[PDB]
Amino acid sequence: DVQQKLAELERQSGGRLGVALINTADNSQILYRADERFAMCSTSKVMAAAAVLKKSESEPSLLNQRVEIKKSDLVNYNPIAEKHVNGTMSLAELSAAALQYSDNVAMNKLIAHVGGPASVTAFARQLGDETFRLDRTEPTLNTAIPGDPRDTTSPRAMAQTLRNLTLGKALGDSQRAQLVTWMKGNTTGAASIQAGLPASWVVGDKTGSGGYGTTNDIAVIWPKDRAPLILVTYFTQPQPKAESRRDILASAAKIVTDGL
Repeated sequence: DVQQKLAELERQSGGRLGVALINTADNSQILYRADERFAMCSTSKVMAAAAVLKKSESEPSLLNQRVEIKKSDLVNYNPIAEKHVNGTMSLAELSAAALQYSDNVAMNKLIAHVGGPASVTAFARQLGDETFRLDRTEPTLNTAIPGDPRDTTSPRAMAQTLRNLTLGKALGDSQRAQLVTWMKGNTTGAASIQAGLPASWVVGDKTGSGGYGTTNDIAVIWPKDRAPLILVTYFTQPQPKAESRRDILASAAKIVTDGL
C-alpha cells in the first residue's frame, strides 16, 4: 500500500522523509511522519510572501513600495538582487524574486518589512498554524541540524496552511490570486514534486534545500480535470555534507498520486 511504498522509499533513501497530501476531491489526507518537525529551508519563503500580502490588504500602495538593495544586503544566494545593487526593487518584485528564483536577499527584505522572523511566525499563528516557526533570517535559517527545532514545521501543518493560503480564505481575493500566480511561475521546481507528476498537471510550488542534504518542496496541484491537491514533501539526511535528493521528492509525489 501507499504507507509501505513510502517506508520503502525512505529506507532506500537513507534519510528521513515527511509527506502530507491533502486531496480536496474527498477531503482526505495521506500522511507519513506528518507530525515530525523538519527544517523548512526556502519553503518558508511562501509564509514570508504571504505575510506581506496580508499586510497589503489594508495598505494598497504596499506592493509598490521601494526597497533599497545594497552590497551589505547580499547573502549566499542572490540571483535577482545581485542585478539591482545600488537601486531599488518594489515589494512585489521582491516577493516574485523570493518565490520564483528563491532569492535570499528578497526573503530578508520580506522578513524585515513585516518586523522580522517573530512577525512571520505571528502571522502563521493568526492563520491557525501553531506549528510553524521561523527563527532566523537568510542565510542561517537553512542549517537544518538534526534535532534543532529552529526554522521548522511539520508536513501536516504546512500542507494545511498552504491549503488555506492558496485555496482557502487566509488572504483576500486579489492577494490569494497573486500568491497563486507567483507560485505557478516558480522556475526552481521542475526536478522535485513536478518530476513525479504527469506532464499535463499544473503546479504552483516552492522548493528549498539546506544542510544535511535537506531537500524540500511544497505544492498546490491542479490535476487534469480533478479537484486540486496540496502536497508537502520534506526530506533530510544524516550526513552534514549530504547532496540534495530531489529525486526522492519526485518519487514520493508519484507514490501518493498514483491512486488518482
